[PDB]
Amino acid sequence: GKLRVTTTVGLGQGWLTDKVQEFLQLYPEMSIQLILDNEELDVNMRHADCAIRLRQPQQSDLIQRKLFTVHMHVYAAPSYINRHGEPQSVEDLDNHRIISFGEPAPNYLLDVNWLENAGRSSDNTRIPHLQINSQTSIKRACLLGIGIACLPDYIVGRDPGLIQLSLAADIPSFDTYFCYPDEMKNAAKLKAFRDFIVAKARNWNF
Amino acid sequence: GKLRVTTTVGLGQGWLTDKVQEFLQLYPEMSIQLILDNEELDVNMRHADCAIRLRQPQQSDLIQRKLFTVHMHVYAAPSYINRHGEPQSVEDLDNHRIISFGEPAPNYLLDVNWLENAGRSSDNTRIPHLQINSQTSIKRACLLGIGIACLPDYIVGRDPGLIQLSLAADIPSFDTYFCYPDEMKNAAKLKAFRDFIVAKARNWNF
Repeated sequence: GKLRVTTTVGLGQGWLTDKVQEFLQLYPEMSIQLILDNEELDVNMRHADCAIRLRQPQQSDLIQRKLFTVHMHVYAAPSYINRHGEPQSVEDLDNHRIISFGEPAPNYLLDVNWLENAGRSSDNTRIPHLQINSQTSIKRACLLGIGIACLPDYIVGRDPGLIQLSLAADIPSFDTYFCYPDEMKNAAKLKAFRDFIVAKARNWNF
Repeated sequence: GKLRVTTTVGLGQGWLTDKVQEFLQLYPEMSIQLILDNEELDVNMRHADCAIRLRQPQQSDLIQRKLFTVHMHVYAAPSYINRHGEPQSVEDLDNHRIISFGEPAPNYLLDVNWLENAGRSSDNTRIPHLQINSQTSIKRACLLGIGIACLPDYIVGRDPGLIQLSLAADIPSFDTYFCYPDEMKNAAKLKAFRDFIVAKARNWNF
């Protein structure tokens, strides 16, 4: 039968789709609905059967497990570096083209505009060359050599084709969580998907 | 300066990001914000400066130009066909794994669940093996050989790596439109982007 899984658009497009292929090869009598939303769909309102969240769920009636820690890094394409050079510091970004998410951003999507704010006051941010409210499109724009991007590891992947820039600055990491309502704890379809996702998350050494 | 452009998530990710790279190479003193939303953001409320719509705008105060006609086709990966065979008809889909968008779908996103409904009554739809409310993730799932997908040409592209399936059924085509408020008609930044997008749309023979 059908399991409904909700997560953010970025995590759904960048990581979860490929994991669902691996899952459906193991459980061919299951079907999955991925509901990708940057608004946190209420799992208890039965919009989904489970969720992957980019922050710790605060609802006391959700069973939760930590999955993996996400790191944010700064990237550029070879085709950008070959034309514009490599920035050595956060201050060198003032001479570079930056790509960011823009506003509005979801309140739990941390540091998606980090390149605009890094080393600057909130009233004197960097002017981005491109903004796109889609992490996969920011990766695409970065690969096309439009500019420098700040991206999570689950978007970039193990073989990015991107140079990681060492700007002598740390971007905060955050934890991902699998969560589901107590009503679903005994459903075989949810146990199968939970235990698969927890196993895949532990093996996700980026 | 900054131009804000809104469109659907699918068109933004599948086509417009690559066109914005070409645009920003021509107009390096401009910046772009892409605002990707499947809800039709109101351009007259100044949420954006212009839009690309998948239906004809009904607002009488919007200047509009038809861009291109979009065709929907059915696709499978070589890795799917090599394992499951090729369906020869719409009825053969009953023995196949289908990938669809799911519900809720936006009211202007026509036929994103066509594979569920094709040759069936509304009360006896096909059970999809996978649903994802993201056209780019449906393409990815199709390329991974999860199942058969119905996709627009602007998602698939000229070199899809996908087999187009001839199911002896026509899926309705729809037109795309560029639109902007009359207030913006004289802005140099909007003229540049409009005339570029209109030229790119005419050259988009899929």
